[PDB]
Amino acid sequence: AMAGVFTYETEFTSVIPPPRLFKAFILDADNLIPKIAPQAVKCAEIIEGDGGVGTIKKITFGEGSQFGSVTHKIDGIDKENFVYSYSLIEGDALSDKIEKISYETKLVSSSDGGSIIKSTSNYHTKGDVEIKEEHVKAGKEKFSHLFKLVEGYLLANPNEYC
Repeated sequence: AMAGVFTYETEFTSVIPPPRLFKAFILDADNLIPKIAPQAVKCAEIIEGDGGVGTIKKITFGEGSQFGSVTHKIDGIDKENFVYSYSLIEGDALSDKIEKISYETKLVSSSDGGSIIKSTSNYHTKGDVEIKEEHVKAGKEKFSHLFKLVEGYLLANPNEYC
């Protein structure tokens, strides 16, 4: 019955500055990503709410993740600060031990004109805590692969998301 939070933070960088990344990778994710990378994401569907805080959306993956799915609740969005926070409320990463995972994606500017893409994962734990580096890294790599696809597209299509 011990409740705790395990926090993991990772970053990487992009030549694309925060406004363009946020508009595409975050704000237009539901339309952009299945169009760009159908094998990753088949579709995204709002179950409830209008797009703000409290919205509940289900993401159905493509073949790359066996047409599985996740359901997310939007926790916050701070468009001027390029910050998006959401919680996993259904998915394979939940378990008896892990009741919820709360995330933040924050885009920070660098003085070279680029972005730092920061990802924070907060695992809400119950009982004994057993969190494996392998599962955390697999998560990290799935995020970055997906991000890199969107980045690829934006570089190839410089008129979109201006």
